[PDB]
Amino acid sequence: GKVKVGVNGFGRIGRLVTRAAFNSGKVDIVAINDPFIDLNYMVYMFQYDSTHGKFHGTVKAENGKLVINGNPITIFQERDPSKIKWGDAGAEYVVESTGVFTTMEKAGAHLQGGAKRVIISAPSADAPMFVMGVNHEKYDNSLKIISNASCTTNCLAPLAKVIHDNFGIVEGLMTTVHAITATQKTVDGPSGKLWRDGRGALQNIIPASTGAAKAVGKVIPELNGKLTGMAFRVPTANVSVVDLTCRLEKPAKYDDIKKVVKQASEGPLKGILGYTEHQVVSSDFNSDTHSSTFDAGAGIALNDHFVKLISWYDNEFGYSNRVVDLMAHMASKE
Amino acid sequence: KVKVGVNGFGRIGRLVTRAAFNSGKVDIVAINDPFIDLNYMVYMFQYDSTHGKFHGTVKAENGKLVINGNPITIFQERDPSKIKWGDAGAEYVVESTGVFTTMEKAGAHLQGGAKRVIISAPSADAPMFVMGVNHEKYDNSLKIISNASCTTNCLAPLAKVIHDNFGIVEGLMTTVHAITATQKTVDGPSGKLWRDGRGALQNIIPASTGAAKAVGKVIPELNGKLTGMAFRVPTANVSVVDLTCRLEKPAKYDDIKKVVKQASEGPLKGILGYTEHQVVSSDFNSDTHSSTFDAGAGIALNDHFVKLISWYDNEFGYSNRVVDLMAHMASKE
Amino acid sequence: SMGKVKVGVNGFGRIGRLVTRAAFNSGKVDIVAINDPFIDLNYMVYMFQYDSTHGKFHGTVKAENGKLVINGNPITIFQERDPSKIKWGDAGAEYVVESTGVFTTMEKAGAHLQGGAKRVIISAPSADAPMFVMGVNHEKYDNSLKIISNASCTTNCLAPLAKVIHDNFGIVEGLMTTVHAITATQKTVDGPSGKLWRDGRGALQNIIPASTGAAKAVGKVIPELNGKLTGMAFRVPTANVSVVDLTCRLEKPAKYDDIKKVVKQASEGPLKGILGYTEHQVVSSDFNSDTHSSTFDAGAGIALNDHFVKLISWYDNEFGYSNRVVDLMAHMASKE
Amino acid sequence: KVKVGVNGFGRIGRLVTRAAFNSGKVDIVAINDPFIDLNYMVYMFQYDSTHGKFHGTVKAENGKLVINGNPITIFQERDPSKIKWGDAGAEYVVESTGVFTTMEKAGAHLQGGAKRVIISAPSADAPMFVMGVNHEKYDNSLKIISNASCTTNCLAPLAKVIHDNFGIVEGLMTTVHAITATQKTVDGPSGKLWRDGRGALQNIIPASTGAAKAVGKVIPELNGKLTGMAFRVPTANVSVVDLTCRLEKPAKYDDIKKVVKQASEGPLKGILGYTEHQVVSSDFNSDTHSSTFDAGAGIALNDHFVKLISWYDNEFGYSNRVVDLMAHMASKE
Ligand SMILES: NC(=O)c1ccc[n+]([C@@H]2O[C@H](COP(=O)([O-])OP(=O)(O)OC[C@H]3O[C@@H](n4cnc5c(N)ncnc54)[C@H](O)[C@@H]3O)[C@@H](O)[C@H]2O)c1
Ligand SMILES: NC(=O)c1ccc[n+]([C@@H]2O[C@H](COP(=O)([O-])OP(=O)(O)OC[C@H]3O[C@@H](n4cnc5c(N)ncnc54)[C@H](O)[C@@H]3O)[C@@H](O)[C@H]2O)c1
Ligand SMILES: NC(=O)c1ccc[n+]([C@H]2O[C@@H](COP(=O)([O-])OP(=O)(O)OC[C@H]3O[C@@H](n4cnc5c(N)ncnc54)[C@H](O)[C@@H]3O)[C@@H](O)[C@@H]2O)c1
Ligand SMILES: NC(=O)c1ccc[n+]([C@H]2O[C@@H](COP(=O)([O-])OP(=O)(O)OC[C@H]3O[C@@H](n4cnc5c(N)ncnc54)[C@H](O)[C@@H]3O)[C@@H](O)[C@H]2O)c1
Ligand SMILES: *[C@](O)([C@H](C)CCc1occc1C)[C@@]1(O)[C@H]2[C@@H](CC[C@@H]2C)[C@H](C)[C@]2(O)OC[C@H](C)C[C@]12O
Ligand SMILES: [Cl-]
Ligand SMILES: [Cl-]
Ligand SMILES: [Cl-]
Ligand SMILES: [Cl-]
Ligand SMILES: [Cl-]
Ligand SMILES: [Zn+2]
Ligand SMILES: [Zn+2]
Ligand SMILES: [Zn+2]
Ligand SMILES: [Zn+2]
Ligand SMILES: [Zn+2]
Ligand SMILES: [Zn+2]
Ligand SMILES: [Zn+2]
Repeated sequence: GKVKVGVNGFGRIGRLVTRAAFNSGKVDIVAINDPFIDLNYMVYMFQYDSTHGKFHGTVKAENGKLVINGNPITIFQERDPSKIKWGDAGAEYVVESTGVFTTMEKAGAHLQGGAKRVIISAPSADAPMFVMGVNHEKYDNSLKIISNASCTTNCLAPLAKVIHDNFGIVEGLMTTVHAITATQKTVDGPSGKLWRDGRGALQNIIPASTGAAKAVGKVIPELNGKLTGMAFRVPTANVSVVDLTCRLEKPAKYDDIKKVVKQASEGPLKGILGYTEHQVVSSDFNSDTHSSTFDAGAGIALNDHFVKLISWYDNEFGYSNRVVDLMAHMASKE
Repeated sequence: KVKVGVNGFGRIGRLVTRAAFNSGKVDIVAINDPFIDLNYMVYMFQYDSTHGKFHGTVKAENGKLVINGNPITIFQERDPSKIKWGDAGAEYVVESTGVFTTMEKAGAHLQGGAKRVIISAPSADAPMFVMGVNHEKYDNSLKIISNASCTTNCLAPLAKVIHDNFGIVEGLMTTVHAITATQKTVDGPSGKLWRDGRGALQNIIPASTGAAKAVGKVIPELNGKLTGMAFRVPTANVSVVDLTCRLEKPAKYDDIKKVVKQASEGPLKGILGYTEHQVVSSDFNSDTHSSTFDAGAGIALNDHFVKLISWYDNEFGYSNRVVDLMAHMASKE
Repeated sequence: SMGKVKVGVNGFGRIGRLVTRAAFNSGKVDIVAINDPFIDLNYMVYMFQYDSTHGKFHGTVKAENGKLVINGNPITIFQERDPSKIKWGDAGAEYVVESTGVFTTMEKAGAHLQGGAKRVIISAPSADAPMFVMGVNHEKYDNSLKIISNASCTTNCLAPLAKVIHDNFGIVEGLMTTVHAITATQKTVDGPSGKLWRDGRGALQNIIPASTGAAKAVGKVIPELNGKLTGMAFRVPTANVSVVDLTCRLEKPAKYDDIKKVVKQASEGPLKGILGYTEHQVVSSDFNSDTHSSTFDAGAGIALNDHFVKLISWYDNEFGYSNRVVDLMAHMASKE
Repeated sequence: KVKVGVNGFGRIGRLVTRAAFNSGKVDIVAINDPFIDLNYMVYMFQYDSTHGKFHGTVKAENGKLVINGNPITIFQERDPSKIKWGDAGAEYVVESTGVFTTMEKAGAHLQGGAKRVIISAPSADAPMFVMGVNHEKYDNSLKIISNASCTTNCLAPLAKVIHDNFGIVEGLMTTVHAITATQKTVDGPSGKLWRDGRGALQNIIPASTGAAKAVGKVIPELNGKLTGMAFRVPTANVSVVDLTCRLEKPAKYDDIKKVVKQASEGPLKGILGYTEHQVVSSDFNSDTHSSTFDAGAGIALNDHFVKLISWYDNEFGYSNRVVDLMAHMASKE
């Protein structure tokens, strides 16, 4: 009954999707491809995690396979995704978590080796994009190549849904203060396409472009063209925050806003959108599996139509859990 | 050159003194700090993790601190009232401690025979200035005055240009702020401000700030039209303001760029910077601007609703302003 | 006569909170009272519940009827600056953990006896109290000793390793560096530290050399090494976990594989839980929340020759030490 | 002044260039990087998170990089053997890419008409030099050489003074070293060196290093008598050496201080520094010494067994030594 899954790119997201799948039992990981991490290295990289701690389970190399909690995983080492024998390994869905194959054309290479469906762990220029709790019911069986959007979109869209559903968003500008990621550099280094992203990640606050707010208008079509934003990368290793400045169509007191977010967090968006009035800081959300946790005490309203709302997200662990949730929902529809 | 005294030799005290000797706009003659003896003052002024070693000379001679060959008198006097300023020849005096922010508690410097007191911080009830915005509203009647905060000094110059040209209907500000001395290394006690106790290396920390409201006190027309909040992040210096605002008259982003650029080259030269370069925070380390507009970092949704980004070295910009203020108060004497 | 000793904690800080956490996790002692004039009851709930380094408390914690209630156990809360005025006896606290950092002499720590505590355990080195390292000299504790010290995090890392090396090969002389995480004594940005100037400098920006008596202290808990060790520290910008680097000359020849064998044997037997052993390609975060006093890193050390070696051992300076405070108190209880 | 080509405009190539223009000791006339276009070189050279904005001018002009008014020929060759150094007039080439560290690979620059190559890293086969210690062993027969590492350049000058005066029987070195470009921001792949893949911001990371053993090549009397290891820690620049050594002759700590201080003022001036100040790592940012002995930080167990501490700006000290080595080579012809 559980869908069998293959992971392309055993990185932060590849490893934590694997970790999430084994922790939740919602899907079964049967194959991993990563040309830059051999089998014995995968054991080490999966077992020890600077951010989320040692894996709670067993991992070893046995008979040329990676065995997680007694479950053997076929390991591939292919640079070219069209050459990965997913079908032979029994992988039905492929998580595409390399960062380099994000178009439907590129991600579609996995169909050549026998995958049935591909879930891109990032925004896509052209794939249908999903955020669990917001538009995952728009998924249908005709969609072989889909995107789970970004961490930032998965934080903003559940909050935006609640605000838009209750009061309407006329227009919104978003900032995300975002943890450093593997794309950044330790010291000033080369990033020919994006100069600021080459600058030393430990030393700097680094402004960066993001399509994450615009993307919310693709997962919530009524908000198409009504949102945009940007990011600052800062020197923390995990956990990020969204700051949405928006104008509301209908007036809302800040306590009205709190009430509808809290109600959504306790009912239909349970496990997706969280709600806190605690005096939280970023490390309080390390390994928190929500997509989005609204911080009641941190936001501020100028008036009943113009507000700044704050939501936290563990950019690694919330998203990884969402990738697994999406695949479980896809499988239920087969 | 007016002759100046400093109460506290903390980051602002030291950096005002540094700015005073580097600019040569004013001239320091006295300092007071109980948690800090003369020999220790030499070391704290000479070496600085953030801004580097002082360019010049500093020594203890005859019980005075001597900077670039200039003797300075050193009080230890635990109570501001008890501060023999006039003795030392301190015309104006900078209140850098920030537990004497009110006008009464900081009136105390008048008791010691000091003429006029520039406070290095927001005040509940004193007249706040920001150079380039409302300093031309200083006349001689004024004693205890405020130079506002670092963040207000970043936000107000940009707000002035944007309001002057397009009108700000309303705005909400975020500052992403480097760590400060009020934060803790590891989770520790901050009983009035619990989030501020949490370890500063490990955390993004949301914080209240009155800086955006305060803009409405130096720019009366923006009173009640701005508020905001902050995030403390684990960098050692240089902060950024993110102002999201709704404009009355429509403005293409290229028009916003044009007016900010004009202002930076003209009347706000030295105060409001303008760049289109692909900058990051450390590029503004020891930059003496109040506010530098980052053209490439900002983003418009439409002609009425825009997000504008401005950098400030929270330590250094402000310190230079406190000196600039005194040079300008000296020309009004 | 004495069963599970009841404990009071003076100073609810990193160590006071994590000793509390260790006591509830291990069950070895019962925390019945806490004193901190800088953290009121509602604030204690928050500071205990959420921890940047070690994560949310796995249990329940709340305030009710003026008590702190942890895992349903009510704890009496005091707010006294002067330790002679804390009513430990009325609250049922028998041993007191003196974890403020400002009462480390037998005379200052002994203030707790005035309010009815029976014994005091100073969570730091002491100029005059008997000092103990679990696994090394705790069996030298006797019930005549009412005020004692559990030494420092660093001494608890070095001593168990120094014991094994000395016992097997003989240490002629040794010099130790500890590369140590930042602590609450340091500053976020350059600020005043009148007696220790370097310690005022910004903790996030700098490597900061600091004196430490931790190596010299090993010669007090292992008398045969008296005057044979000393060392120093560098503070670096990590929030927790530290490492000891011991360079020593050995009396008998020791191949590195022999050193590894005897450490592994000690870690598996008499020093189990105290001294660990690994050959894994570890880094500091791998020991976050690790309860060992000392984990020998086989791959990180290096021998110049059979008599001159550099040995590396990791320690969670918060969590290893806090567990050791609990362990020592339960040992003390067993000897009443 | 000898004319110099720089292969690779990473951190070393950039700071060698900066050292060259700052000191004036050599004339940079060409730079090769296949990966980094001219406009991007301007940006990478002008702005530096660690050392600040370049003190001077830099611009693109007529297809050349122009620094302080000096045009520099820019190449974009993947294959070192194809770089036309001769046509650009580059006599010596600094091989700073990190991937051409053997004599076979480094020697490709000679095919394009370079006369000598200086590898800005340890080499498995090129002779290694440390200025102040064995640079007088350089001779005109040596067409391809190495300037060793930043750590060897720190340890060797201190080891030389101690050995010369007291004799080193045996020594073990630890270096607590700032992060570098080879590390990762979060846990990532490093297949030959698993610990070095782990997040550099989060971790103390132990690493093997031949830097201490290498001292036995530049000081042959110490062959087999020194080794050590490194800890990478989350600071962005400046490192420190901790040398634990047994001495043949007795030495009071105060005798150690005297001989290091004399060395710092005489033959090793500018190379080996000496301080009794209460320094921390940031006090050495942009310091051009190879090695600064920290008198206050070290400790003696006895007259024969000591721990000595010496700071080094791994970037700036080393880059200045590459320039100084080239000036010394130029002095021989
Ligand atoms: N905070 C986050 O990291 C985050 C959150 C949500 C989504 N994502 C997205 O998920 C993707 C991966 O994110 P990440 O942080 O884990 O980066 P990452 O660098 O850790 O992932 C790359 C991994 O895939 C492997 N890989 C690289 N090229 C490959 C190839 N050609 N074939 C197979 N494997 C290859 C890498 O060696 C590495 O193990 C990115 O698109 C990223 O933006 C990231
Ligand atoms: N890595 C470590 O933190 C570590 C490891 C081993 C031992 N120790 C030792 O344990 C002691 C505490 O270490 P720490 O890191 O937790 O420091 P800390 O600052 O976190 O502990 C101080 C706590 O006690 C409270 N306190 C202060 N003065 C008090 C008083 N007069 N009465 C009652 N309570 C008071 C503080 O408000 C604070 O809550 C120190 O001596 C320290 O060196 C610390
Ligand atoms: N001893 C060795 O065997 C060895 C091995 C690897 C690296 N290294 C050396 O690297 C040194 C300096 O490092 P850094 O901190 O400046 O690193 P860096 O990454 O900042 O500089 C490397 C630069 O070389 C450039 N580069 C890469 N390939 C190139 C090519 N084919 N042609 C021209 N340029 C190219 C890159 O653009 C990059 O900017 C030392 O760490 C170390 O000595 C040495
Ligand atoms: N409105 C506000 O936001 C607010 C609130 C409180 C304080 N403050 C002030 O506090 C300062 C913080 O800036 P900082 O970086 O200089 O902090 P800081 O900690 O470095 O400044 C304190 C310095 O003054 C010295 N000092 C302390 N008490 C003193 C006294 N009674 N008399 C004389 N000197 C004393 C300190 O020992 C220290 O050297 C102001 O810049 C300002 O922020 C402002
Ligand atoms: C220094 O820093 C060392 C050698 C890095 C690693 C190391 O430290 C001690 C022992 C080892 C093996 C450098 O690599 C510098 C590099 C950039 C930063 C980095 C820390 C400088 C500028 C360097 O010159 O590159 C050449 C080299 C091998 C050494 C180097 O100094
Ligand atoms: Cl865990
Ligand atoms: Cl309009
Ligand atoms: Cl936990
Ligand atoms: Cl400079
Ligand atoms: Cl002797
Ligand atoms: Zn309305
Ligand atoms: Zn300077
Ligand atoms: Zn004027
Ligand atoms: Zn022997
Ligand atoms: Zn026992
Ligand atoms: Zn001196
Ligand atoms: Zn010479």
